[PDB]
Amino acid sequence: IVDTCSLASPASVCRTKHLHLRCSVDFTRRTLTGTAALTVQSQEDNLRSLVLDTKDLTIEKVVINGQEVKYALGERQSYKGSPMEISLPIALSKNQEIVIEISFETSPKSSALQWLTPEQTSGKEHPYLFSQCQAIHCRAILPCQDTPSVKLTYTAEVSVPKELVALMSAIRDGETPDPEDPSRKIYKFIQKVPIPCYLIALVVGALESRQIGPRTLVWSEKEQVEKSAYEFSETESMLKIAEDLGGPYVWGQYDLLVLPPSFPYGGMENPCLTFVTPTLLAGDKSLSNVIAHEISHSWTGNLVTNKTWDHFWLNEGHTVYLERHICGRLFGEKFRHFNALGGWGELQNSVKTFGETHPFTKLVVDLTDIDPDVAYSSVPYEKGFALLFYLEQLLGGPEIFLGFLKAYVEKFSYKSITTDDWKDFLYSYFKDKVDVLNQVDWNAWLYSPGLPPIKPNYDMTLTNACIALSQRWITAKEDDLNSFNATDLKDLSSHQLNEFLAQTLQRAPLPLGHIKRMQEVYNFNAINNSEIRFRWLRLCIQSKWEDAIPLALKMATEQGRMKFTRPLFKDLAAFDKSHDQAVRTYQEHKASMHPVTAMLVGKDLKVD
Ligand SMILES: Nc1nc(-c2ccc(Cc3ccccc3)cc2)cs1
Ligand SMILES: O=C(CCC(=O)N1CCC[C@H]1C(=O)O)[C@@H]1CCCN1
Ligand SMILES: [Yb+3]
Ligand SMILES: [Yb+3]
Ligand SMILES: [Zn+2]
Repeated sequence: IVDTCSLASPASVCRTKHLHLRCSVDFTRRTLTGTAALTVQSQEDNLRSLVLDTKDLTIEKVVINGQEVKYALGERQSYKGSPMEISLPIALSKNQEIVIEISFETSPKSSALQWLTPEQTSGKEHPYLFSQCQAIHCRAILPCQDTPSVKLTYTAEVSVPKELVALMSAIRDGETPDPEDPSRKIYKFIQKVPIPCYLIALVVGALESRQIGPRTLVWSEKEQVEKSAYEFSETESMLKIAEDLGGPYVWGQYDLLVLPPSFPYGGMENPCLTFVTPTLLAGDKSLSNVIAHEISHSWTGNLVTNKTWDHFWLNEGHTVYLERHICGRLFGEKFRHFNALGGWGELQNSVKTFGETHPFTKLVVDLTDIDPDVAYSSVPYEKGFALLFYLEQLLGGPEIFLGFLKAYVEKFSYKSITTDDWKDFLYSYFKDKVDVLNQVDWNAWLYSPGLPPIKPNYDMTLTNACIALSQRWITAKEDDLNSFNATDLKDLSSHQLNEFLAQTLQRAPLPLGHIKRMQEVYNFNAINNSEIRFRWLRLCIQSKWEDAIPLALKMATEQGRMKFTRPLFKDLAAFDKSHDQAVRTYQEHKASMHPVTAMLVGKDLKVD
């Protein structure tokens, strides 16, 4: 097993046990400056040097046992960054530990970070910083073994402008004035559970908090706090169900932080402090599956971890599985099946997009010379979910399968594993059903591109109305348009309306008169739910309605969640009437976008 995304010494050579980070956030220079003290344990006899990951870091010195030591930065290897070799002052025996203190400064163009000016924030008076380390961006903040095969604890002390607040993926451990500068404050943090370094996270801004359950505060700028608190009020209930399914929650606190609109993801499962998009703020709790997902990662991903990024489906497929069980416990089994079948839809769309032979449609991927950000998609989520949901049905149902899941989490808690570790444990647990397991086409499911070789069984109860209405619009001729009316939607939930649009978007384009009639009768232009609006606006642009152009450009640029921004820009580039405006809008906004999203939209548009 090789981590082909890391340049560092592997876990077979040495392992980081602990990080003590001391740093200062400088908004004038857009740099984090500090010292990273790594406690490293040798796994070999006679260890005399090691190699760390870095990306666009300035190294001031390396100190061991109170003296400076020699080190060298290797040449840059594109998105992997530059290997940093450190010469140890004394040779280590196996299991010996030493502390290496590295003084460093980040680049303003750090791939991990977005720096926001006051005008980019809600409140308009203070700047803002946030990090996004997954997959391999920790190395763009601090030198490390930037591989999920290594887990460490951490403590940190962060100096900020005293008007601001810092938070991390860790338990808050107090705040004091910075004794070396009275315009600044030092915020302290402790992470006592070992974690892969991708889970390190930092935010600095004008943040306020509100308590929403016994172990949860929501944090955001003042303007978003009230709405956040209502939107995520199911959090404690979801935590209780997740503890039922996965075992104890070991992390102490489960806080939420609602980021600025440019956050690239729906959520990031940073331990103690999940980060979420403000595009979840629909006003009705309807997008709370994203919370159920991130909660679930407190078991699958954060406790049991993929050993390399080629086995990312372990993290994500299992988390989707748990997510859908949480939402199933809250709203019913028929709803679990509705969401499962929607996810198969998403998988169809991914596979169609990539093409059925594309190597990024395999469940287990080979990321040798591939930037993980470029590979990222819903495939590991939904092909991974599909595998588990197939297996559930093959092995005697959800209760039985959930017994496996809990046992799996107990077995591999605090470790990092591969697909073969998972499959061996599946065969062991289900030793009395090996004959059923040997019916699975494991080679196709794990290692072949395209749609999986078997589709699970799905209850259709809540899906049927969606399909029916979609088919009415698809088969409608001009003389049928008058028959449609706002009453068509009266018995559809918001999740059903979203699925009606998803079904219809799969058949897009529709005739432009159909799309005009849909606005006339349903007033989808008025709906602010981000999922619904995204789909509706894709429908409109693919169906070549020029009126939708400014609406889609607005949604593409006023938020940055990659799931919405990337396909809106690609649709707008594909419509000749909006093509030049899409490229120009991207160019104008690029410097103020998140660095990952900017890179990806530029790739998508063939721009730069
Ligand atoms: N089609 C498939 N893709 C993957 C996969 C996709 C992306 C990654 C890397 C990654 C993981 C998480 C955030 C950004 C990048 C690793 C694996 C796994 S199965
Ligand atoms: O799984 C999650 C969150 C999932 C996420 O943000 N998704 C899923 C596909 C679309 C995107 C989104 O919801 O915007 C993170 C990504 C880094 C690792 N865990
Ligand atoms: Yb020795
Ligand atoms: Yb007709
Ligand atoms: Zn996830």
